[PDB]
Amino acid sequence: ATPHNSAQVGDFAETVLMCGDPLRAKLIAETYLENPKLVNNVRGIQGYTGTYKGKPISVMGHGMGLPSICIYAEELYSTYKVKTIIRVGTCGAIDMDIHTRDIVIFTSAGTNSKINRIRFMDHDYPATASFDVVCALVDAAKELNIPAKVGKGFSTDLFYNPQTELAQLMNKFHFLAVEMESAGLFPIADLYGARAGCICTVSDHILHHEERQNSFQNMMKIALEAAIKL
Amino acid sequence: ATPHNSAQVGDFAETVLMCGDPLRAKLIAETYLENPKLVNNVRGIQGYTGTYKGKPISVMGHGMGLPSICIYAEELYSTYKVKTIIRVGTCGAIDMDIHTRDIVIFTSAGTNSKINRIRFMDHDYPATASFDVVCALVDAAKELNIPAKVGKGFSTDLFYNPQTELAQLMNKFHFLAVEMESAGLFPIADLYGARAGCICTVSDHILHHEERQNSFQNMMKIALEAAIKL
Amino acid sequence: ATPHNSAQVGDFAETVLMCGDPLRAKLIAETYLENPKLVNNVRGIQGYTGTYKGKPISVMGHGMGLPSICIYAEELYSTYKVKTIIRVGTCGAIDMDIHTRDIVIFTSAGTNSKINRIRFMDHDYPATASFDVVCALVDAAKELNIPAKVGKGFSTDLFYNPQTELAQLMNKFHFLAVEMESAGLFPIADLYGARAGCICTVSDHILHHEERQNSFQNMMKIALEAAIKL
Amino acid sequence: ATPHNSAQVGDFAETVLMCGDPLRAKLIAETYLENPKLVNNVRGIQGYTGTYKGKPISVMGHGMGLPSICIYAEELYSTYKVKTIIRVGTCGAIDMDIHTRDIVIFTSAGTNSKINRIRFMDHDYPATASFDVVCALVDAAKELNIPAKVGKGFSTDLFYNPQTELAQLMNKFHFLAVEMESAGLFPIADLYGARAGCICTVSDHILHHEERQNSFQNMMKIALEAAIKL
Amino acid sequence: ATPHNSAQVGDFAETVLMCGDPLRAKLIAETYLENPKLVNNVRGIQGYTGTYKGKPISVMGHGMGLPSICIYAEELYSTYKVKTIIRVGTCGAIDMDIHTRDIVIFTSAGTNSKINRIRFMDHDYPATASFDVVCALVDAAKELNIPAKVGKGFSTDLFYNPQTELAQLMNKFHFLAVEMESAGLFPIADLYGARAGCICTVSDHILHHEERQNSFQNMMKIALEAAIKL
Amino acid sequence: ATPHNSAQVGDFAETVLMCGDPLRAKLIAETYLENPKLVNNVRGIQGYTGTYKGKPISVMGHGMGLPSICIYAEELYSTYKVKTIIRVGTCGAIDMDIHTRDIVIFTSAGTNSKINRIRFMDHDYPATASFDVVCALVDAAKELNIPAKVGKGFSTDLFYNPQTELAQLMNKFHFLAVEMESAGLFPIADLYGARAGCICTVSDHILHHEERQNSFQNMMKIALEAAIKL
Ligand SMILES: O=c1[nH]cnc2c1ncn2[C@H]1C[C@H](O)[C@@H](CO)O1
Ligand SMILES: O=c1[nH]cnc2c1ncn2[C@H]1C[C@H](O)[C@@H](CO)O1
Ligand SMILES: O=c1[nH]cnc2c1ncn2[C@H]1C[C@H](O)[C@@H](CO)O1
Ligand SMILES: O=c1[nH]cnc2c1ncn2[C@H]1C[C@H](O)[C@@H](CO)O1
Ligand SMILES: O=c1[nH]cnc2c1ncn2[C@H]1C[C@H](O)[C@@H](CO)O1
Ligand SMILES: O=c1[nH]cnc2c1ncn2[C@H]1C[C@H](O)[C@@H](CO)O1
Repeated sequence: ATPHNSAQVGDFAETVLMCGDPLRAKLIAETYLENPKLVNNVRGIQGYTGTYKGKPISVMGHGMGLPSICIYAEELYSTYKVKTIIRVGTCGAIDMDIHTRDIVIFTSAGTNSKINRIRFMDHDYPATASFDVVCALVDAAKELNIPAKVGKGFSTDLFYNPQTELAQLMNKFHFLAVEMESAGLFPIADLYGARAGCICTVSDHILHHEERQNSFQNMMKIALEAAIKL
Repeated sequence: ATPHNSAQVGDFAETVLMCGDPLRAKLIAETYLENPKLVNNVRGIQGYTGTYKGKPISVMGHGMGLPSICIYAEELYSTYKVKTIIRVGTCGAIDMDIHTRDIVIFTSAGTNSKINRIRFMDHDYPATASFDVVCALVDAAKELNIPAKVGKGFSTDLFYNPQTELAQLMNKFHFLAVEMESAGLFPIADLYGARAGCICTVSDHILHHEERQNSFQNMMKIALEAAIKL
Repeated sequence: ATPHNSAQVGDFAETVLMCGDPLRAKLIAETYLENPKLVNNVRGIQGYTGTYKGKPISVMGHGMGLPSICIYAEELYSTYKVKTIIRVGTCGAIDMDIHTRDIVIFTSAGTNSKINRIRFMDHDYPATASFDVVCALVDAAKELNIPAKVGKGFSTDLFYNPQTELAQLMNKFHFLAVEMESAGLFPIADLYGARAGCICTVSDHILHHEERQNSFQNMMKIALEAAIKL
Repeated sequence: ATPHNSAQVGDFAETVLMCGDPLRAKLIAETYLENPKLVNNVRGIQGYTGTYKGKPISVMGHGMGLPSICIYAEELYSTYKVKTIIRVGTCGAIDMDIHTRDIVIFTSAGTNSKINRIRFMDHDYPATASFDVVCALVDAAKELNIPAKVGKGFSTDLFYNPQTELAQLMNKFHFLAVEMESAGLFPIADLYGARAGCICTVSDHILHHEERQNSFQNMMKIALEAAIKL
Repeated sequence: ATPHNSAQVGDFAETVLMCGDPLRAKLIAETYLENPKLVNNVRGIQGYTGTYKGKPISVMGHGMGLPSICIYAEELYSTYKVKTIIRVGTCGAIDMDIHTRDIVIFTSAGTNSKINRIRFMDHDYPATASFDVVCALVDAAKELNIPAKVGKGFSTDLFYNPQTELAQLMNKFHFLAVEMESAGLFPIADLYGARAGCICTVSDHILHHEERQNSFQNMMKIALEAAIKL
Repeated sequence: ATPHNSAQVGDFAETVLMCGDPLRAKLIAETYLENPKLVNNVRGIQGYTGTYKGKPISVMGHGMGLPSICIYAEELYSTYKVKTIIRVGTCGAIDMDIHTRDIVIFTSAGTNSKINRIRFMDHDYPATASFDVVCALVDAAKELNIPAKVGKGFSTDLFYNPQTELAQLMNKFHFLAVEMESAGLFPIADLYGARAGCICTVSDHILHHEERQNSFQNMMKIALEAAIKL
């Protein structure tokens, strides 16, 4: 159907969970979904569709970086008529009060990318997560009683950031963590009148040096339960 | 104490409601607060402090524009040790599905201002409202059962915007309304580890031409009740 | 007539003096004008119109910041057919050779705002004061024999500026003082084929720590006399 | 060794061919290399190392987008001491004189990304391919007598570009094709005193609508032969 | 003494008139100066020094463009201790009310160059002509009774401007004419605590199609007389 | 024919060598060309046309800076139907491994100018030298067996650069030298479907302090021989 997806309209559920690592998306499909079927593996992206508690749901990788997730997200909403995309994954803590293994739910994401300025006449677009998804993710966290921090995320274009002062500036403004897709995902969902959200498990801290499965599995429970709520 | 506030530390409540119109802040203090006392009138800003349901609360004008509310907000958090600032006021609808008299709760605010780029090393800062305040405002709206739309706001530097195409671009991305302070307020609260939020009543629509008291009074109920919740 | 002015065309004189502080504009109207009449008090802006030496003249507040004065200035030229706007007020000295209580006449104003780049296809717009107004202000200063410094001003969006190095950079380039409106005012006057100028009394120095009525009253004499000359 | 590579220093050859599609890198390793060994499959990236005409050589995917290839390229030069990286892949024709199935060798790449401005104090960095690699690629093309077009490439952050006029602007300036990594790759090689180049087969034209294996296999011959020359 | 000037400190007068055309500077030195001596001809720049009404004065070419005049102006103030530089020359009318052969005195100059943003922390620097020089030029014009228009100039980096809409935008904001140096000259003078100004004769109109010696000679009279006044 | 060229179509050869210094272009015409004829001296630009080894060739100055060479280059390609322009001249070494008297051939040029962003919708245009000209220049260097360094150049708008850190940043990225025109020249050639290149002799090093005729004459041999090859 598309240059990056061999599946046809209907092969994907209206709700898709996406992580950067394709092997992780496969693991997720084999571990949490019932009767998972590979609906798209163009570029080894591992796109699956199965069911969770009887409801249809798809999991697929989205590569690293805004440009990558932008291709997939726009194709999903536009062609496969997906309604909700929840980015699930890892991130790097910024805030001194955030620690490795913590789970973070993004209210929004800042970025050093130029993409949003391009789509928004060179102004400040607030890459905001859909309030419905933020609420579903937080309620799930409350119902499951899993501690989660809610706040600003930062989607960097530079994993290895030359601007070494940025980290501290972000800590001062209390950005929770850093990943590489949210800022791109959120605006695309707005454009298509759809929904997007993000939840991550801190795999490491960037301002200092600091069982990792429990954290990840807990995050998955939240994302999955929130998917059912939506 | 400051160049724009004659009051002393302690004269302001930890929660302050702010609107652009100083005469409106006076009206609010005389109408909803018990035993309101003028604590600051430098520049006729009408800063009052009284009580709502027994709890301390202050209301004060903040002028129009990011530069203005930036002066007041930073002085409040920094010097008067304020903890929560809720901007209450009017705005201009953008989205075709938003109508005059609707009440809007900002999850965040975009802007054509350069302020945030200055504070954030020329990158994209997501001026996001404090999740606590967004939730308090939404719960209040639910408890009072007052219909309210939650979503992106836009803080413009140009009430009379030369870029006439922007309005439609914003409608496409589904920005709810336009005001002139939120984008400045939110980041300052982050810097001080404090909280900020915004709720507005649409006084007019910018994409087409379309009792106004009820809407305003309803918005006030939400803001006041949410203040108690925080 | 407008969202920020209740007055009707003709209520304002062709020459309007504006300061940020509305209470100051009221003081000015009561102190220097004969038979002052409140023609607009929307948002407590204190818009008055009286006469000076028999000629019609109006005084009105303009709030703090480019966004604010932009609303008022554009409405004045456009709707109320005003011809000349002279910003009168206070500012913060930058140049080491400028001292508190000095009077400064802006030839132009630089800015960290994005407004002019928005109106000028992202290029460098030289926010220049109208030569007629600069001359009238300087002749008035010469005729009254009141020492006044003429030169560059700077309109900041950030009263509390994060970029602490800027102050010294500006001293090196010899910017006289800092305020928050001139850069916005001047271009709007150009667009409407009208005139704008600015004169301020240094209320404090930003690079070091350093009767204030005389300075202010002297500035008023210059502005008033210059208004008659125009 | 790194967050995206499980291999150890020495597992990679000093010359690495990279394409976006991981399944393509696997195909390449199985088709053109002798005794290929999987040295890194973190995130299913398919990193192989075998030999071509007796010389060591590695092939690995790099995902789509500058942010992605930036992570891999910097890790390769920095940690695995790689010396030459040749991006091999597909692209979209821009120039009216370029047709589907044509092979293009980039002299350099333009971009709408902000990455290089971040690394280069907000100025214009000319993402240029290493002259050694351009020459090796062109000589290989001449020796094999395979028609190839040499010129400017463009690395976009937006596969689905909102700025629809850009395509024509690029045709006017004669940009050959569009991909999503070169502009990021080239500067990183400069920083590490290493080499980078790019050769692509046009899989489609973006300005109009227009056996594909021959073109791809021919491109591979050029890249492989050029690798031996370096 | 410098890479672009063979003269030594003292060879130049404290006041230097500069035009783009070196042959014009030679003509000026031979026509208006008494006992002109070639003090610098590096790059055929035609730097002369003679006397006007007994006072020392130098004339020298400055090439076309901000980068060019920036080299010369900075060397003059810095090394040759020059105090005043008056750019004399031609320009292209923008404003519909300005006609070919009109004489224009710049109060300031806007620009599409990036130079000033580089020197001014990426903010808006108002390239303003020294008030002393503007006054001297205008008084000279009044005393000689030669009609001259005073206002904004524009220093373009692109004589052949791709942005064809800019011309009309500038007419709307009432920019008088276009040249290629003023915006660069003015800030350099500020930095050195020196003075700079500009006066030009419109050689053509850019918005429509419309003895040229009289205009030029009149401009020279003004510049020369103003030089004596300074 | 043009505002800067008195010559008529046909007076210029299809290949033109340009240097900043007009006196240098004259020297070149008198030293290396047979029967040189002055075809254009507007602004003392010294435009000559003669023959080298029987083939027509022109030499002309282009002033200093992108704005200057942009005027000349565009007029040459557009009006005088020139096909190839080779900038010949001096530059300042950046890279620690480059020494005074070295000859450098630009593959491309970076810049702090805004010109290319203006012509390229505010994106990153890679000012790249025409591959044909780079090859001709390098082959000539090889055939003449004259050591020459090939790589990135940098065209600055500020000979006296305020950003003192830039020099080191450029050394880190291995920019060879600095001049003031290449970045402007290359894109113009692309637009006209013509060719441009650059070769310079390092006249000094900017990072430290370090017969100059031999170097210059050698560079000329390369440029001249390369002209014949094209
Ligand atoms: O610390 C991090 N910085 C940037 N990205 C991170 C970090 N931790 C996890 N990620 C995510 C972003 C990409 O999807 C990938 C980069 O390793 O994994
Ligand atoms: O439509 C609007 N555009 C911009 N600002 C608006 C609009 N409606 C209300 N406001 C707010 C922003 C300022 O505080 C003031 C401008 O009239 O009132
Ligand atoms: O020092 C100053 N910085 C910025 N603005 C100033 C300063 N002094 C006076 N002002 C003016 C600008 C605004 O109108 C208001 C800010 O206090 O008063
Ligand atoms: O036409 C294209 N536009 C952008 N990227 C392209 C095009 N054709 C191939 N590519 C490359 C860039 C990415 O690596 C991926 C996008 O499909 O494949
Ligand atoms: O119309 C014009 N546009 C740009 N520059 C102009 C114009 N008229 C005169 N000039 C000046 C600027 C340069 O010094 C040179 C360009 O021809 O002469
Ligand atoms: O070191 C240099 N910096 C900038 N430009 C240079 C340098 N060396 C030579 N040039 C060239 C650029 C201009 O054409 C002129 C400046 O002196 O000569």
